[PDB]
Amino acid sequence: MVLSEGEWQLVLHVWAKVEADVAGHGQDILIRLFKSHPETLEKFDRFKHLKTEAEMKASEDLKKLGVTVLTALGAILKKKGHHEAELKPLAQSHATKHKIPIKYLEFISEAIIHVLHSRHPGNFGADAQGAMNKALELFRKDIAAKYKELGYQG
Ligand code: HEM
Repeated sequence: MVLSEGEWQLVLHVWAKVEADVAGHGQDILIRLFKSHPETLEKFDRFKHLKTEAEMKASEDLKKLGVTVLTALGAILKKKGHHEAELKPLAQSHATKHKIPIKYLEFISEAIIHVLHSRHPGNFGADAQGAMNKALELFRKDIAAKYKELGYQG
């Protein structure tokens, strides 16, 4: 697929608001993901013991990972589709070390859209959400193709 410039503008305009507080957005998203799809928590050896949202909110490590995850995603979105290099090491570790199925990337994509929708309603109307969804679908489609070359496709 290919986004237009206008669509990228809508995606990078709401992302600039996320970047004003990357750790808080990273916490919200990861907790929204673990609450909605608890099975995903299991993939995190360091955090699967967390039992409640209060514990999750208090975890320093969880917050640090949230910032790592959003910072990588931001770097990929800022490429505007030219993200082959950035996707290579990401695909290799998620397909070979962590083993994250494509279905779980669809789950965090839903959590990202849920959190932008509640924290940035003014900059995340229907056109901006459709553009963000297209951008994450592009990201998933290119990651799934890399998974396949790497021998995992999950
Ligand atoms: C927006 C999509 C995502 C991005 C951009 C992303 C990015 C990252 C990055 C940059 C790291 C650290 C370096 C490396 O291990 O590659 C990481 C680690 C990891 N990610 Fe992802 N990730 C995403 C989705 C997920 C999903 C959906 C899961 C599980 C449901 C997941 C599981 C993990 C695990 C288990 C680690 C290692 C954590 C630790 O340090 O112990 N990631 N991810």
